[PDB]
Amino acid sequence: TESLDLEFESAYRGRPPWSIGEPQPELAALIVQGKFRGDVLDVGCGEAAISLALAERGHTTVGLDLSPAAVELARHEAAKRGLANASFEVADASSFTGYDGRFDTIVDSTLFHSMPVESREGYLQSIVRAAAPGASYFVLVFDRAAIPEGPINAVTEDELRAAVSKYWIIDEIKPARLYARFPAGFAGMPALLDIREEPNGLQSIGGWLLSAHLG
Ligand SMILES: Nc1ncnc2c1ncn2[C@@H]1O[C@H](CSCC[C@H](N)C(=O)O)[C@@H](O)[C@H]1O
Ligand SMILES: O=c1[nH]cc(O)c2ccccc12
Ligand code: NA
Ligand code: NA
Ligand code: NA
Repeated sequence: TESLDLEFESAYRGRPPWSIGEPQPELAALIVQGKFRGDVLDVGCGEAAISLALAERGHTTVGLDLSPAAVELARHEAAKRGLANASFEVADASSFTGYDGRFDTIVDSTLFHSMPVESREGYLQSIVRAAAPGASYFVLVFDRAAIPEGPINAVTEDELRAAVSKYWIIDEIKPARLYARFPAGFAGMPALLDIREEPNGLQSIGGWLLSAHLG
């Protein structure tokens, strides 16, 4: 068995490197292409920068996270922005109900590798249950070539395709960057991970961007 529940709750209570204060750039590029339609589910939402950006762009949004501290943070930023159309709830992405056929777009911003491999089927069944016909699904996930076997369940391209294609029609899988703001000396000196330094004091690690739709 494995569980990261306590770690995520502690990180949110205190800032997490992944809470970059904006949607992940790879996902913001899909938003500007018009790929996010209707009601949006931000699954494993964390502080929910992408929900909040979509709720500013006319969408009704729902963010789900297993961490109560993440949900508090997302609600607190929605309050600062006066955003009545963004809502958040504590829920397990691998086993949630209450949204049958609701969402036209479901976005997984780095939740995928944050649950055990054995929870993926339940998670994929749960988001399909919450999806309206023809819904789009976008996943940003770490690459197993960058993140090893351990607490994080990063994926190879073939592994990701095999898991998701059982439930969705895949349109594209391509290499992507996952951005973060890491502390100085993160993962050692020399570093044990390949962390790319980016402009604006950000960093990135290799991943995959998957685009799919309900068949
Ligand atoms: N089973 C599960 N159900 C729901 N959320 C989960 C979960 N397992 C992990 N999470 C959440 O998945 C998130 C991964 S970190 C990414 C958070 C956010 N999407 C962003 O891009 O900033 C965490 O907030 C963690 O609490
Ligand atoms: O899941 C993660 N754990 C710890 C990190 O610092 C991190 C940084 C970026 C993205 C994801 C993660
Ligand atoms: Na939009
Ligand atoms: Na988890
Ligand atoms: Na690219």
